[PDB]
Amino acid sequence: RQVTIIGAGLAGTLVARLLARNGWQVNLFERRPDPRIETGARGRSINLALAERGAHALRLAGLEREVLAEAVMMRGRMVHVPGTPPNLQPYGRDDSEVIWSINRDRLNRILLDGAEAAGASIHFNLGLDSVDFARQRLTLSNVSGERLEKRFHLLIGADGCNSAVRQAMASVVDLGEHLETQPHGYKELQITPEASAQFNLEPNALHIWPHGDYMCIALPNLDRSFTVTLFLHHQSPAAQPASPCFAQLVDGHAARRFFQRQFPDLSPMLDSLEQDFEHHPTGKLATLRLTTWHVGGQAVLLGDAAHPMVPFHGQGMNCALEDAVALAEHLQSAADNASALAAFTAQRQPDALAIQAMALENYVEMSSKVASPTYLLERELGQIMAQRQPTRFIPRYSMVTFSRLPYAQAMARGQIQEQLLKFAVANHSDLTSINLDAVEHEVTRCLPP
Ligand SMILES: Cc1cc2nc3c(=O)[nH]c(=O)nc-3n(C[C@H](O)[C@H](O)[C@H](O)COP(=O)(O)OP(=O)(O)OC[C@H]3O[C@@H](n4cnc5c(N)ncnc54)[C@H](O)[C@@H]3O)c2cc1C
Ligand SMILES: COc1ccc(S(=O)(=O)Nc2nc(-c3cccc([N+](=O)[O-])c3)cs2)cc1OC
Ligand SMILES: Nc1ccccc1C(=O)C[C@H](N)C(=O)O
Repeated sequence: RQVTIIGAGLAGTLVARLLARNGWQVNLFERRPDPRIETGARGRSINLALAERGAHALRLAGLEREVLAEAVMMRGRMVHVPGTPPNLQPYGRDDSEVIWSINRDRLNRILLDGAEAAGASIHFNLGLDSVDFARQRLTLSNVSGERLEKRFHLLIGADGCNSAVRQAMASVVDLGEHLETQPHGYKELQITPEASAQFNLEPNALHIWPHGDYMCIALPNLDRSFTVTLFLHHQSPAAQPASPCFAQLVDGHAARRFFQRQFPDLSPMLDSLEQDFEHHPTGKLATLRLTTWHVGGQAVLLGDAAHPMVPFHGQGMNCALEDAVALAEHLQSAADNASALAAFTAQRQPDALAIQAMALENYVEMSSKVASPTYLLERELGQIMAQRQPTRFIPRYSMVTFSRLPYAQAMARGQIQEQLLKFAVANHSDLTSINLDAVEHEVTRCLPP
């Protein structure tokens, strides 16, 4: 039937295309101006990691080829630690599995074009303000001030981590929200193609410079430049009041000092550091959990609107595209919007909750320069079991990243798997001491195919 979608980011535009193909009258409203008009700007140039999960959703929409055409392939993770040979941990035990680096703005344009080619009407320069649920009315506003009321039948809030739809819903039901804040902010920097080729930075990998309480990440672009993200506390905790934070970094020069002392091997590749640091705003992170994502058959949330998460597993978009697929499936196969929205929430909620936890946990893996003898021993054993039983023992990263297993099933399995490894490894100094066959027997006993 009819649907009104608020937000033409990743979730909203994908879901609009799918509803529009399956014969829905679709209207998508977007606060921002159409980004497809050509200008003299270079842009923000944000990079996102697209995994098998998200790529699959795009495959379902018939958009995979177009998106992949502009993606840079990442074959492994490259971990840079000073006084160390930058070691490339490939993705898998083979190299069929990959992660793609796609420019966020390219992706969005592909998506918009795909939304319209399916029949969706997109309306830019219009932000949701309010929602009258009793009288089924929407109020939008344009920056020039004016207001515009539209009726609606189904409302889809795909309007991002500060969703106004979610906010409107909260006015009329209790969403049981729990906000968990992240002490890290982030800041976007760049490594130019000039700098990139000079340092022989491998373009075809994900780069990370771990630093404990803070770290940098780098995904590459078609032009061989890299987009770089610094995760750092906003403020130093009470305990260690001298530790690095954004507060102490009060201009490019303090920032350059910070980088030259703490990231000596990364700093010389960051030519425009001072500029980037003063102009680009410091971003905030948070995990937000809701018990309910819908109001009867009137309104549902998906993507970041429904479940903001920390970026540490690189799965936010991947999850959002997955949500879009699931929502359209439900809306299509259900007796009514009510059944469809409930059914959607019941399916996707557990998965949102699972990746939200896994992303929070992923921080410390990425962040520690030297892993502990325990984690390293477990990881060694886990690879060995992964070779011997690829139907049963699949490392959690791979379940999440390189597979389509529901996020919750990944979590549940990684729970059993890690338990297995922990007990196998305790009171052992290294693999010498561990009988592999006994461990394989336990893997087989404990983990269903
Ligand atoms: C630093 C950082 C790094 C990340 N890296 C990755 C990664 O590597 N891989 C990955 O999969 N995910 C990553 N993510 C997360 C990912 O970007 C998000 O989960 C994804 O963008 C969510 O998509 P969405 O459609 O639900 O929300 P959005 O993409 O934010 O889209 C909502 C759309 O909302 C429109 N909008 C907002 N408010 C209104 C309004 N009031 N009225 C009308 N329209 C509105 C927005 O302007 C936009 O058009 C990262 C996030 C951050 C912060
Ligand atoms: C909470 O912690 C864990 C949670 C889950 C697992 S697991 O069950 O999924 N098993 C395993 N994953 C790997 C693995 C292998 C190769 C590279 C990577 N990698 O992310 O770079 C991981 C090795 S063992 C292990 C854990 O270890 C502490
Ligand atoms: N894009 C990101 C942004 C911030 C933090 C991590 C990422 C990742 O790429 C996740 C990757 N799969 C990882 O295991 O570290």
